[PDB]
Amino acid sequence: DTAFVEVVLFESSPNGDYTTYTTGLQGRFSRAGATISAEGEIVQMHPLGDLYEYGWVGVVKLEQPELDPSCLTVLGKAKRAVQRGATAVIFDVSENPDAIDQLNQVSEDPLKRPVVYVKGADAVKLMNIVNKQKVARARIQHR
Amino acid sequence: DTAFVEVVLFETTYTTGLQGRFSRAGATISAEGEIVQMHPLGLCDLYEYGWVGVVKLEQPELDPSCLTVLGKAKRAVQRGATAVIFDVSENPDAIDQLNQVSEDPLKRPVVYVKGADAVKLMNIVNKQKVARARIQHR
Repeated sequence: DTAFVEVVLFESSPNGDYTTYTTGLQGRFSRAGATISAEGEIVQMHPLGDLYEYGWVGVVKLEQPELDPSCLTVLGKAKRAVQRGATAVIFDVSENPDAIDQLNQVSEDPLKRPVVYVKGADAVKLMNIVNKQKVARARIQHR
Repeated sequence: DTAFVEVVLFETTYTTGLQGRFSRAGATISAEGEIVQMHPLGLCDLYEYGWVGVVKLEQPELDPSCLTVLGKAKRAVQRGATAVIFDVSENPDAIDQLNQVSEDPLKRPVVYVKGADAVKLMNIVNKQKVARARIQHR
């Protein structure tokens, strides 16, 4: 159920040595995808509708549905991301907390990759890193 | 302690599994990254952060490496590896070295494979790149 999200910042010396910095975060695995570990470069997704090498983690901030103009539901977004090569997808569901029920509903065919949600403190934390800059890596762990 | 290694291959996407073990040289955790062939002897190349290194160890008395098995694990992590996987078929003693009661375990997993599991891994590495590993602790 619980997904431990480790966000990695890293920098290299021009002699190829890396120093990594890590910051922890919690969400939940949803029934929309599998309960397994995942790891990849973070990509902030954008609503409207391959743009990236296979293996990315998609991060989506959802908006309040009454005001949401998007075509894709939360489940539509999870599906597309995986079709387009994501190894996992993390949704921020603070604006749309019905989205959890939607992601946890009985699944006609659940995706092979993790579909995780965060909210509260842990989302502000995520979106502060997703915005601040790219080149962050997400480790999604299942304990 | 068993480590489940799923390898993703491309041409569009398909999967194929195999098993090994988590050594005490590193942690017991999951990791995932593009596979990178590590040379059986290195130094004695810069990559993107987050690769999974994979190397076949030679018999130690035939091994010209500057780096011990541990040394290759630490160096791989320094150079941005998310995990390291050793085929230890030809060096059983590498197992005892990776399992030393260690004050100094790495935060990343340091896995080893052998027998047919390893033959399957190394064949993928020898052939050509565009492979990605996911290491799971079930």
